[PDB]
Amino acid sequence: VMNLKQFSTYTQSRVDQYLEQQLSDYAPANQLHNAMRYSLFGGKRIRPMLTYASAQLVGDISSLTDASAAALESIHAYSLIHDDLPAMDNPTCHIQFDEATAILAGDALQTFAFELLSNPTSAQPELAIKLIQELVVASGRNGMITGQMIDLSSENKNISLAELEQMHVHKTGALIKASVRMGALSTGQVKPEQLAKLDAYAHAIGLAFQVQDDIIDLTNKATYPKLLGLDGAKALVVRLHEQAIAQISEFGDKSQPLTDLANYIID
Amino acid sequence: VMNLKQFSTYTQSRVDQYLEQQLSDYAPANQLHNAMRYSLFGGKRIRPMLTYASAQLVGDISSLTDASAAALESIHAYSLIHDDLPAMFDEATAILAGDALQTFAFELLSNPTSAQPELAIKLIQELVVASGRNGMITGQMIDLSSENISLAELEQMHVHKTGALIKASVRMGALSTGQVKPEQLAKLDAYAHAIGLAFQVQDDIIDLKATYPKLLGLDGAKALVVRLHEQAIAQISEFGDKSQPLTDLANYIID
Ligand SMILES: [Cl-]
Repeated sequence: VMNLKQFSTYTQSRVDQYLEQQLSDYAPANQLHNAMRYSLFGGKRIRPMLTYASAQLVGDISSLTDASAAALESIHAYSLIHDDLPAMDNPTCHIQFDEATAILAGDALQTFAFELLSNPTSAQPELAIKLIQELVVASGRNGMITGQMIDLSSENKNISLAELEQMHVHKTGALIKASVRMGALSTGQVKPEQLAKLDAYAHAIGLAFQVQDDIIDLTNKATYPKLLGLDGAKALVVRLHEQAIAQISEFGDKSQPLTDLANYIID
Repeated sequence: VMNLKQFSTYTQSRVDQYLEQQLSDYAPANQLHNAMRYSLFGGKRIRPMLTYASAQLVGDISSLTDASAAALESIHAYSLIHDDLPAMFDEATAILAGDALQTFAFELLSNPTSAQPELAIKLIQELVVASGRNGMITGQMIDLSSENISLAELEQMHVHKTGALIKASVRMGALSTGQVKPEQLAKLDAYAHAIGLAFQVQDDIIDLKATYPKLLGLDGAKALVVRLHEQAIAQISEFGDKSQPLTDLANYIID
């Protein structure tokens, strides 16, 4: 089994080459592709890493694992471009190009995610449809976008711990969960019990990194240290970390990447 | 048997009720859903109409025809929101609503049906090719990187920006029946190509920088439109009365 250094190198190289190959040349789209590529290519590929790690846990990395990892990275990349837009937050894609270009590159990166998952080379349509459903629920009104919406609508108010958790679970939690769920599903071998453990793993890790982030900033608006005290936020990170690892303990050596990734993502 | 007014009323109420029902309630998304619904509802619903009409040409309207018509309308609706942005509620909401309407189009197509998943994947592929880097978005990008171009360049822009979704509508409609044959798709492609071009020529004529009337004269351009409309009809007339909706739609898209 790969240690974290090797596993991150392997999966980053793997998803990067695959994205490059699938983003096929198309002359009318030259300008569009330039902007798309500028955004897809830095970043640490956390979501691809989780996807490949989960596939490895329960079976073997497959063509649909590549499609999932790449689709998830495309969704993530699109969300970052649209998030840097002046109307939201604020060299970014709209700085290097313009705002109009960044908007279209984001839109196209979303469509590319679905292109990745519906490639004709796949002969597993029922599984592809399932992965598409997974991505839809994580990325749209049931997930990521609703989280961004909540974040925007909450910027003047001070929200409760429950509201803060709800916001993060949608805004960043859902795609993290889609990563482990889709990875495992893409093997064609995952059992419902394994998927439930991965759910809980992902939930814990997703929240823990947001809590840890607020703790890091500490060294107006709602944060975990303000809601729980610095001590309470630190304890929560430790508890979530322990919970995440406990969910995958019974898998043995195959769980090492997910264990290593827990520490890395959290910090 | 149905006339256009009737077909329009039938399809618009049908796609609107399907959209409303499929956009299921979800409390955390309340604000987002408000924005989406505000965008999803006026409009002529040309793409749904083409989808249902194309399904009727070759077979029976099915639940996948509904998903298709609704998915196409959500793509079109998101594209209008993003098109209206200053760079081209409030601005941040509009961006998110557009993004969510795109995801909702894929929700619609991937929702459980009785149909084979192979067909659902095909429909998704058609929507992808029409909407993304291979179609609509590249059309919009070309339009941006253009503010003096030739007819050929203008044509290319329109074929992507507008033509691709029109073609997707007729292709997805027929495919969604589960009964389309390849030669029928080739005919629908030719129909879409003809009406799409006729629309652009007519769009140059109305208005009276490369244009069709500059090339051919006003009479020459008018003649070409009548010709393209006839070509579009010629692709579908062999289906008899089943071709009525697409026939009426051709008369109507060309104004
Ligand atoms: Cl299905």
